[PDB]
Amino acid sequence: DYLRELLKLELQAIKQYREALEYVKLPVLAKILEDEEKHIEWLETILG
Amino acid sequence: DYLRELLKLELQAIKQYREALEYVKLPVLAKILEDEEKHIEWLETILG
Ligand SMILES: [Mn+2]
Ligand SMILES: [Mn+2]
Ligand SMILES: [Mn+2]
Repeated sequence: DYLRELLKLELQAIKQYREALEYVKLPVLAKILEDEEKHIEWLETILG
Repeated sequence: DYLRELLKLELQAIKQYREALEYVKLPVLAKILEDEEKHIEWLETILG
């Protein structure tokens, strides 16, 4: 369950960073989004 | 305000990931934690 909570937080965050990126095109937001996409891939892998 | 909000989501993730690491000790969690700490630094730069 702690694992599903983490995936929920990453999906939660990916949605907000996308909205931020839409509002202002600061490249560092895209860079963070690439990291978060990796985090989601890793948590999905831990969940099998 | 929207940036402060992303910063808070990173603080929340750092707390949860640290707790998860404390319990299952998977290396990949430590990698994610390193990234989130970087995200915090980047956002703090943008902010005050
Ligand atoms: Mn929003
Ligand atoms: Mn993350
Ligand atoms: Mn992050």
